[PDB]
Amino acid sequence: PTSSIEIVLDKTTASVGEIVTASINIKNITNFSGCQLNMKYDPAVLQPVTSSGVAYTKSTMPGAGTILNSDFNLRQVADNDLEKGILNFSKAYVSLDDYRTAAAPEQTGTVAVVKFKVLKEETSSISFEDTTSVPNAIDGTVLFDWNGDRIQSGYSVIQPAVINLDMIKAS
Ligand SMILES: [Cl-]
Ligand SMILES: [Cl-]
Ligand SMILES: [Cl-]
Repeated sequence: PTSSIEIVLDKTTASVGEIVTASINIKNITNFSGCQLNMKYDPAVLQPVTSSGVAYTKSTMPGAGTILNSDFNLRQVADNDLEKGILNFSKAYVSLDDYRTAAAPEQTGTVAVVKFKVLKEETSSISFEDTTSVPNAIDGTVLFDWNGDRIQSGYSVIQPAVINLDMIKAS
């Protein structure tokens, strides 16, 4: 019965050069159809890379998750500031009439994945953040329902995800 979006890492600790996979997971978001998210990371410490290993550019979209994967004319766009460590992206179904008719809303799952290469062994956070670009954000998140309306209330935003609180580093 708790509704949430969370940044979930596959690793708590990661050595230099390792990949840390950040899964953006929703739970119990009624009639979910899409989102706009604004993620922040420290670009001295982590570098976003595709599932093929290639560095994100200013336009690279996060990787696919386990939901938002159906042929409802998905619209995906990203704008990333790699110097500041900001990933702003939107992923949403457009063919909403058809999605509603299928009557099987994607309320729980991984909306997207962002992989990060560890540049430096330092405790660091992957967060969602409010931004002047997204006046409707709730802690950097905008969730949509299958009528195309924002889901304006009733969910937690569980973030930041922290890597390397503990480190394998002799000291
Ligand atoms: Cl679907
Ligand atoms: Cl909102
Ligand atoms: Cl929202």
